[PDB]
Amino acid sequence: MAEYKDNLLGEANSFLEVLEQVSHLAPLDKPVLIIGERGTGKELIASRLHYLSSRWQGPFISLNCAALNENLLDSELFGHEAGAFTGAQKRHPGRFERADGGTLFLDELATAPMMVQEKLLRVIEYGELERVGGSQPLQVNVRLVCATNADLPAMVNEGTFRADLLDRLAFDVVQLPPLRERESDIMLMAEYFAIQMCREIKLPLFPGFTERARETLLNYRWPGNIRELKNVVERSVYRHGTSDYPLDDIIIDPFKRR
DNA sequence: CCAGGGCTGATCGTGCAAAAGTCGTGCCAGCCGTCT
Ligand SMILES: Nc1ncnc2c1ncn2[C@@H]1O[C@H](COP(=O)(O)OP(=O)(O)O)[C@@H](O)[C@H]1O
Repeated sequence: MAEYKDNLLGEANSFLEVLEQVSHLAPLDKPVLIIGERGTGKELIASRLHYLSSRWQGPFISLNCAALNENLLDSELFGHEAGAFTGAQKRHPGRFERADGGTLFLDELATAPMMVQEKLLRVIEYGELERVGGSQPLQVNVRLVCATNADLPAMVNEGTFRADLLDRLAFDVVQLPPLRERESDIMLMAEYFAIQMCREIKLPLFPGFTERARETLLNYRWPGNIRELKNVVERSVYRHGTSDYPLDDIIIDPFKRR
């Protein structure tokens, strides 16, 4: 029941809500999903579901479902008790076996390949996985949480991603709102970042913010968000490179040439 | 004076696979027994 807390940083009255919705499902062991756009602050949330569960005792391995080897998929996922180096006592590890009693994080689910998608399937609800070799398969108790920024329904129409896997996985999908829509925690997010930032670049103390600064930073549709705010602020700050006069200028894109 | 961290050394490991070798049986050439 212990709470990690970390950096909730939400003053949205909709991030509050976001925290509230996930909290109810934290105890739950059902498959879940997390959906975010290019700038959504979702990695913390996957941890905030498992951080808040009874099985908070469990290990929280989270694989990157996009980078696995096509060829080693069978081995990587399951693993083979015989290990290596002959009569060696060292046993093979495994993917799904190394997450019993703890939440498993799957990322880039939409991007995950057809071989991976078919391979998932059949292990999601059955609970039995058999390592290459042998005649015995052992049930694992593993909690599926999936984070994706891509739109699943469109993928289903295309046929690129199997429809059944998506349907079976996550009864409830958490909704994350874009930053242009928070619109409120920027005064707060922006300072927090900048405050960190001052010690990473080794300044003492923030100068302060011009009103204009805040006219620009409110006023913009912020394409691929949050992370975006950090970048707009972190650069702009190191840019300025001092602590006499307050911060006066922020650049949205360091592309434009001048 | 007692507990925590580092580091060295002590310990466990008789097989998998690649190429050379043998195996059995067939194909064909050359000698020899016998009838016409
Ligand atoms: N509520 C928050 N509190 C603190 N930091 C946040 C929050 N939301 C976003 N961030 C910052 O923005 C980044 C979000 O990246 P991430 O969630 O990994 O993107 P994605 O979910 O698209 O992979 C993090 O590195 C984090 O520092």
